Formats: sequence, C-alpha cells, structure tokens
Amino acid sequence: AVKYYTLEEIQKHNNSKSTWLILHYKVYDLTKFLEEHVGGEEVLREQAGGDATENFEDVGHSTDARELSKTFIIGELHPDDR
Ligand code: HEM
Repeated sequence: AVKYYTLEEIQKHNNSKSTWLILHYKVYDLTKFLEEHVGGEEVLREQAGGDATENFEDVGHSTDARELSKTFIIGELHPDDR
C-alpha cells in the first residue's frame, strides 16, 4: 500500500518536534537524521515542510547517500497536489 500526503499536511511538519520534506514526490521524515547529516542540519531545517528536490540535486548526492535516504520515506505526495 502507499500513503499519500497533501502539501497542506506536510507544511505543518517544520518545527523542533518534526521535520518533513519532499524529494521527487516522496515524503521523508528527517526528524532524527538532522544531527547525523554530514551536510549539516541548518540546510535541512530551511527546506522543512516543502519540496527540496532541486537543492538536493544541485549538491549532487552520492549513490550511498541516496540509498540511505530511502529508509526515511514515509509516503508520497498526493497526485492532486502534483
Ligand atoms: C534525504 C536525506 C539526505 C541524506 C541521506 C543526505 C546525505 C548526505 C551525505 C551522506 C552527504 C555527504 C556527501 C554525499 O555522500 O553525497 C551529504 C552532504 C550534503 N547534503 Fe545531504 N542528504 C540528504 C538530504 C539533503 C538535502 C534535502 C539537502 C539540501 C536541502 C542536503 C544538502 C547537503 C549539503 C549542502 C551537503 C554538503 C555538500 C558539500 O560539502 O559540498 N542534503 N548529504
């Protein structure tokens, strides 16, 4: 099964308690990853609650980072908001 979230819902997850963001229409819960990110937590907090696909691709993440990112996926963006 697949869980779909709307932009309205995702936008609410941008506080000290929860950090979500969108990458290629998939929703990632990075709340517990913030402090482990070698690229820092500041760059993640700034994108919280929205689509960070361009910024993610602009820095050119390695294959290992992309494979790891999959562990944080909690769903996808609702088709109606795409
Ligand atoms: C979705 C989970 C993500 C994972 C698992 C992840 C993982 C990593 C890892 C392992 C690196 C080291 C370099 C590499 O292996 O490519 C890295 C560097 C970096 N990441 Fe991420 N990243 C994620 C999301 C993001 C996002 C959304 C942004 C931007 C909004 C971001 C910005 C950066 C920056 C700025 C660097 C450092 C680049 C440099 O030093 O030149 N990352 N990330």
